[PDB]
Amino acid sequence: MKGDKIVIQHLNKILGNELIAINQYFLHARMYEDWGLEKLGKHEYHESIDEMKHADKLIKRILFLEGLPNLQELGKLLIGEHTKEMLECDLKLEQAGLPDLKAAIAYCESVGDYASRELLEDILESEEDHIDWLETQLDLIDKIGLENYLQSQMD
Amino acid sequence: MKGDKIVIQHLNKILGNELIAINQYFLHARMYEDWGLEKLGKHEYHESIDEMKHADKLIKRILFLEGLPNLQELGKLLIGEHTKEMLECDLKLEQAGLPDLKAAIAYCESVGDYASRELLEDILESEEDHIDWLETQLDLIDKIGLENYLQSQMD
Amino acid sequence: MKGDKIVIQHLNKILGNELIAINQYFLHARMYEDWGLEKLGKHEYHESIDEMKHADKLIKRILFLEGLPNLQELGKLLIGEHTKEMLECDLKLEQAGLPDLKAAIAYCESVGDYASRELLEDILESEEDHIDWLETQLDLIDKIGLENYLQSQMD
Amino acid sequence: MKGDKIVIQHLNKILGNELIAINQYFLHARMYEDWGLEKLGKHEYHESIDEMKHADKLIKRILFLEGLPNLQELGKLLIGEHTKEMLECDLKLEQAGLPDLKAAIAYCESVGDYASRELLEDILESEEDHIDWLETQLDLIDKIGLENYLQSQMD
Amino acid sequence: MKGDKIVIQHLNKILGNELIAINQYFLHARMYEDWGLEKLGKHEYHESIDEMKHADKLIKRILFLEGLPNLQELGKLLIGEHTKEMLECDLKLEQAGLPDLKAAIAYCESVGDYASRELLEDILESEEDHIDWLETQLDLIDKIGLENYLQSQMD
Amino acid sequence: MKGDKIVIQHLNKILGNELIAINQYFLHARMYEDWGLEKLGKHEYHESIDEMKHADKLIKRILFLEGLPNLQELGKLLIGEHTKEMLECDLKLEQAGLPDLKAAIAYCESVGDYASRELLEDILESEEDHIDWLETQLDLIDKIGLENYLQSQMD
Amino acid sequence: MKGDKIVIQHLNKILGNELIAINQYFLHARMYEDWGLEKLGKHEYHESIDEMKHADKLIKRILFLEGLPNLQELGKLLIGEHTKEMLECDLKLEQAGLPDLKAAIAYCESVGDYASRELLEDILESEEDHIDWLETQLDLIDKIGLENYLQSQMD
Ligand code: HEM
Ligand code: HEM
Ligand code: HEM
Repeated sequence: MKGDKIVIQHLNKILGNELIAINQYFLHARMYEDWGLEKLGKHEYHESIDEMKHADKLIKRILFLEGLPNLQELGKLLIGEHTKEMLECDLKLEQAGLPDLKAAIAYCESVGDYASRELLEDILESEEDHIDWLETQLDLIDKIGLENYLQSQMD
Repeated sequence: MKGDKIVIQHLNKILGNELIAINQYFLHARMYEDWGLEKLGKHEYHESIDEMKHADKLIKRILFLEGLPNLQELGKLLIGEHTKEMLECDLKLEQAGLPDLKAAIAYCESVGDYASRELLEDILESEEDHIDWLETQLDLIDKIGLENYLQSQMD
Repeated sequence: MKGDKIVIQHLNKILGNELIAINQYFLHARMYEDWGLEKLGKHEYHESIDEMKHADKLIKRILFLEGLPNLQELGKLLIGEHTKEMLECDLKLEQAGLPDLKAAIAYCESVGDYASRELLEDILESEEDHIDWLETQLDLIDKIGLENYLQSQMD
Repeated sequence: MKGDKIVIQHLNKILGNELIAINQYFLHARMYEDWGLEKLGKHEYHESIDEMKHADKLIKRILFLEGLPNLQELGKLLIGEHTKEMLECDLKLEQAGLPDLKAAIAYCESVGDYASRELLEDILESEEDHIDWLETQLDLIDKIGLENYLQSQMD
Repeated sequence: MKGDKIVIQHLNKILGNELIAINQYFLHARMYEDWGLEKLGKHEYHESIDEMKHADKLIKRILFLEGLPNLQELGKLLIGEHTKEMLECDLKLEQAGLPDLKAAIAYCESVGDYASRELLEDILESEEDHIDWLETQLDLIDKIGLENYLQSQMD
Repeated sequence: MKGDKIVIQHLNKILGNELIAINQYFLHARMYEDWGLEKLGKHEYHESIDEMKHADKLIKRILFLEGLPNLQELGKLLIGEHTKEMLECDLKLEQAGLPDLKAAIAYCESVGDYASRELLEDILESEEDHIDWLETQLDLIDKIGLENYLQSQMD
Repeated sequence: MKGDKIVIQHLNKILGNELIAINQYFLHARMYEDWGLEKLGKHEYHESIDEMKHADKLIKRILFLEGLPNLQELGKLLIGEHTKEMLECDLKLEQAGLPDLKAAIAYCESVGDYASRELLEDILESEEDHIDWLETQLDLIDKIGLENYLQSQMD
């Protein structure tokens, strides 16, 4: 089925954001498990896999709309060097991708592409859940301290 | 454990090649399923997952050697538009990726990094298996014809 | 027990024929799997294993008759290069092996070695089944075409 | 995939050695069971099956490298007449194949055919285990005597 | 069904041989058990039971052909007094019973009594198996010694 | 099978290092469990068991090569007094045996003792994993503090 | 809990004896399995493991008494060249072990370290059982001969 060109452009932009998130989250997850923080590494790995599933869904939607997925464009990775830094980098990545999803949802509503809007709404809910988790982790770091928090992530 | 810098550079080169393969294979797999070729799409998806696991193993090895994985650089993907074309593109990608693995194995032998050598040997064996599969598919296309071959890829 | 010398000579001749068949069928089976023809490869592998069991049975019979099995002699191998050629080579070998079995059965009747005749009768019944299968495959090739036939051997 | 011609030659030579071992070990196994020595016959049969699997692996590797396996050439078998001679013949045959395997592994190292090196290394370890077993049996014959040794091989 | 009179005579002769075998083998088995050689006694008992089944089959075949089974004639038993002697006696009986079976099979072929020929062929195969076992046991005695051999027959 | 004398010398040196590691790790595990740090005690116990298996494998290889294992010589023991000190002592011991394994692997490659090279390669991989765990533990001590770290080792 | 210094000295001496026994028994077990003597190898392996558990118990007891286990010093190792000689060496080691255990038990009685006496009593009973087994094996060698004895150790 032929889709709207601007809808395909929005889907490609979201796909590029998801591609950035996949690499950033996987590298963060692997650097967490390297330091012995199995809990944080496992959670970041699960979030990365969720990002891969989001990218797969976007690729399927673009292909159904007779568009061309853009896997080539990989943007800047926001990689941190310590646990707090990587948590803030992940939160900033999540926040920076939120306006794009909202704009895509609004445009899909405006031109009557309701299935794409439903898919983007599911993606937006997932991104909001990740944002909530990251903010909760940072607040916990503030409440209990860095050492206690890092101890809680040991196992 | 501190590793050799040149070994880190070789591992980063292989990791970049693996990322290229991941993106190209996932795109080809999802374009196969869109055409109704479930079998070819499933095999391409499995190949992409294997490339993902190779990239994960390389990232783990680089992080163990106190290096910095380079996931930021994504090179040119060889994306095809018809089944024969994308099979040939995958074959070209695999053939181009072989010399880097062999050079990395030779260097690991030279400097005595034997665990990295075993890792790269496993990766090389997997790449050779994929090459064998791709060549078998192309020869089967030449033997039984494109129309017969594409029919067997349904379901 | 001590058997007839000429019976042992006939058994040795059939054993050499079976060894030739083992080698040819195993090579054909392996080059079938390499091309991607799983069905033909599996059937040729099973036929090869049947030839191996026949050779083992002949070795046991020769040993019981206080003779020396002759595994040193390996004659000409009729190795084909394309599927039809392989099938015709196997059929030609199987047809050339038949007169020796019939002559040996007749001789075992002449001198009253009835257990050896029963063994050779079982072997001959198996060889006739292999001939029937090969002829059926060639007739199917001539009936449905080479490309259609090769597609059915993919899986 | 096209491999090195000299690597294919080494693989073919090792395949011929494996075929010789297959024939010799099967004949020895069968003449062991004829004497009532079930244990020695069973172990020789298992060794012959292992040699068959080695030959199969070599055939597959040669086929992958786009070469022609040489099943035609079968060299001299080292057949014994009593148990001690059979064991010494098997040990001599196994020790005469180690230099070929070692040279092939060294050459595969030289030209960077690492998958072939891994295959040859696996079969070399198997041959070394067979040599260990043969030497242990020959030393046990001298430790406990021929009559005591043959009695333990009955059941 | 009315059979051929000479076929009935041959069957009666074979039955008379089978009865002698039954008695001799049962007696040998019982003295083997009495001496404490449970393994040899068990094998001899099984051999006697097999001869018993052969006699039963012969009686059934004679009765089907409207003939009169002759169980009255019991000829001389070859009873031994030590293990080697009774193994040799069994071998002598089994070898002396062979020409009658072969002559009966030849006559059944000549007159066209094919079912009787199949029965006698099965009997002949069994007798050959017993001959093989007896010769193997005697060769084992000559190879490992009487004292070692008898120790293996305790259980 | 007779092996190279220098290869046996290298294996003997590695075996002595393994025995040193066995004794030191067992003592460290016992004092860890004595202080009430069950997790550290359990991991040190498992590491000591792994060292025991390494020593067993080396002894088997030396005996197969017709050499004489040197269990008599046991070198100095790097015994620590506190958790940080014993972790550092274990890391130093593991780093001080790595060059020996690397030199042994290089020599086994040079003279063609490939099975010994594979055994030493497996041992080297195990020692590298132990080094990774020890460095991770020390970095975790630095990250979360000694008091927090020791609390997590209680259960 | 603080214990007597002399009790700790006795425990350390017993621990050194146990370490000597561990090394000697493991080496003897390995060469027993190398020669093909599975029964003797398995029993020596189990005896060695029992010695390891004895040493572990002694280490725990020394650590509980707030002492310092002496794992460093490894004394003479009575290694034999043939089965009879190694059995005599093991018996000599076990017999030389006894007086130290008896003196330690008597001293623990004298100063009222009753738990240590119970531990040493269990160890003494185990050593007495090993002595009984070793003397039984030597008496069996005398009764049935070396060649007959070694045959029973094959499997
Ligand atoms: C640096 C890049 C990537 C790495 C290191 C990576 C790694 C992985 C790993 C280790 C798995 C686990 C496989 C398993 O457990 O069987 C996985 C699963 C998966 N990945 Fe990736 N991946 C990457 C990029 C991508 C991309 C770009 C996509 C899609 C556009 C993708 C799609 C998937 C899917 C669909 C799965 C399976 C999900 C499931 O089984 O439920 N991945 N990946
Ligand atoms: C004198 C020559 C040979 C004899 C008498 C012989 C005999 C046998 C027998 C009796 C079996 C057992 C099959 C079963 O139990 O199902 C067997 C298995 C096998 N043979 Fe041989 N064989 C010979 C040569 C070869 C050769 C030349 C090859 C390959 C080049 C080969 C490859 C195999 C394989 C792959 C198996 C199956 C192993 C398995 O299923 O685990 N054999 N052979
Ligand atoms: C010096 C050379 C040594 C060698 C070659 C050796 C070898 C072994 C082996 C092969 C095992 C079997 C592990 C398993 O089956 O999972 C084992 C277990 C064990 N070893 Fe070591 N060991 C040595 C020294 C020691 C020492 C010095 C001690 C104590 C002071 C010790 C204590 C133990 C214990 C407690 C076990 C567990 C046994 C069980 O769980 O049943 N070992 N050893």
